[PDB]
Amino acid sequence: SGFRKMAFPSGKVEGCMVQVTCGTTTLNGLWLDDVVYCPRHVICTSEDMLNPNYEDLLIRKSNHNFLVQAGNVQLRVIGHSMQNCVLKLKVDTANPKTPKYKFVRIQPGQTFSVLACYNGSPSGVYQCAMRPNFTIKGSFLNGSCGSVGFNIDYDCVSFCYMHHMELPTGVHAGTDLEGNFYGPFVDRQTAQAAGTDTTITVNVLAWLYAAVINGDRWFLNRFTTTLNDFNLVAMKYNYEPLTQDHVDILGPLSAQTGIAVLDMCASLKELLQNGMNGRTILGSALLEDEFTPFDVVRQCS
Amino acid sequence: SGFRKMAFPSGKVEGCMVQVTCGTTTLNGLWLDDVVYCPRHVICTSEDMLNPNYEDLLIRKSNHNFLVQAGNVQLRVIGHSMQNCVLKLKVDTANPKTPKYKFVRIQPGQTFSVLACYNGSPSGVYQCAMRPNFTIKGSFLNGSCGSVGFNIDYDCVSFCYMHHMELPTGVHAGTDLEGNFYGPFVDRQTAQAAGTDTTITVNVLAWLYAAVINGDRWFLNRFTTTLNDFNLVAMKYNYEPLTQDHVDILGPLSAQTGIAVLDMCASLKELLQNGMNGRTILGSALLEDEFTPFDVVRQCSGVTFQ
Ligand SMILES: Oc1cncc(Cl)c1
Ligand SMILES: Oc1cncc(Cl)c1
Ligand code: NA
Repeated sequence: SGFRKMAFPSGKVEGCMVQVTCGTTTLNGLWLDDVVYCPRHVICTSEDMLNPNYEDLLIRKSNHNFLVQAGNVQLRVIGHSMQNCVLKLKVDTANPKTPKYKFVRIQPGQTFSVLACYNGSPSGVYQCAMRPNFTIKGSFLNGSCGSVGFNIDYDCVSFCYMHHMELPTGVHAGTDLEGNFYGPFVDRQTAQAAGTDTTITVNVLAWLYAAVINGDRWFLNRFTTTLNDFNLVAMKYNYEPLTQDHVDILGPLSAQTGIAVLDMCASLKELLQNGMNGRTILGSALLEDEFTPFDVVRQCS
Repeated sequence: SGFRKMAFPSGKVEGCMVQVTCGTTTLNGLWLDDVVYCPRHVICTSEDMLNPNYEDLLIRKSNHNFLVQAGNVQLRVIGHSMQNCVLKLKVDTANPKTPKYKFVRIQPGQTFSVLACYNGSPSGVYQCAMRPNFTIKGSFLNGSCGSVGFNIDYDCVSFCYMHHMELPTGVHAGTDLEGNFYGPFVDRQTAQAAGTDTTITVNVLAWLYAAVINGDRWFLNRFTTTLNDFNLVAMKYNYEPLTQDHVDILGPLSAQTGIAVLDMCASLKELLQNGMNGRTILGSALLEDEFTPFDVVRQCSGVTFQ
């Protein structure tokens, strides 16, 4: 029993965290095989963050301008190239702790674990979701750029995020491990602001199914709803539209509890209208949207 | 910026988790040097669990009755002994991934990370607090017994918890690594219940300081109070008493934000009396009490442990 925002064990990722230094800038890199991946703004000075010309800054660098430190061993760089917004530093030594891994670009509403790091040394691990506005609500201080997000499935680590910057509202933006930003953001110190955030509707429904599974039914009701009527109500609370894809993804949790998806949608509608009335659901006094249908099946019965 | 329930990196502990089987019962063990630590109830059947005599049950078991699996390698048991409620299995091979470590016993209100495991295979990590009633609100399914709680300081893993059992309210109970239970619990299938819990006052205040550090300032007011006056409020709302020791501990946050502790207790006092009035604090409608003062400082400073 119980229900916790659970992260994946971080050990396979700890083994790949290194420190990358260019000039006065130091941040984190991801050492897989003989390549070290880090944000390309490691090569920007103070003067460059407004309108950096990355091709022009990088052509002026040679391999020995990059200091890569793994533990207290120094790694020697033997090549460097840029892919979108990530720098790829070829090093002379393959990481002996390299896990089985792949790179995956995730969709809004997907969750992952974050290993927050500073100076190539891991600080802590926590669970996050990619918000509908393509930001994440993380916990990052100066020096954490290059921290990475991941899932683990059967000892294979799927890397899906690397941290690049904090937006003015205190939320965080980054790229996949191919250097493509999530959302409309750029590695530039320009005025950019996240779109209005919305609640991940399909995750809330899954978290409600999770509450039924741990034995709580107080919020159910005898009503049902059409898909479109539910979406007309839910968008008035800044909830994401719920699609037929979302309905199918919830099929298994529906069957395990015996509550049709559109019936649980009716329950959510009433919860949005009533509030919780001093009760809690899985220990929370708000509707929780950072567990996915997959996460719920993982942690529950 | 940002504030998240944050666990320590679990790598040093992942390398110590092994599966331990004795009969049908199979659970998780902690492998350090040449000893495997696990709950002593691994030797009991469901019949035995109702009124076990552990030394009698243990005098009958022999080394070969303990199947220890470190991943895919079998470890061979060459000895067995019992310290309080944990069983110590001497094994033939020292663990090459043994980190620097200590066994420590924590206090109610202190936090720790839990590496949840199943068949000696780690599956998740999360952050927990020892509640004043000596339970933890974890997330465990069957097969989790033997999972361990820890803190990391510098290079050293401080082991503080190992999971033994779930209570009927859905919360969890365990021992330290020397086998002493947290709270008035016994390792037998009997009628056991968590006592009434209370809220960890010093932790709520720490979390209010984290909110101020992160720009949530709406609950601050012009008022102040005294330790005596506040503690009367705390007892009324089922909060732990606030001691002068607690105030001293909150010092580095009171200075760093400019809000004195009794100044912040004035805010907490109003929050307990008047409610939240529709607003949130750090994205929560509840007053969070599972961040210690050290947790707040360390997350809002940047301390790393390689
Ligand atoms: O470089 C930074 C990355 N993340 C957060 C901050 Cl406040 C700074
Ligand atoms: O054997 C168990 C231990 N802890 C929790 C559960 Cl639900 C079962
Ligand atoms: Na005040």
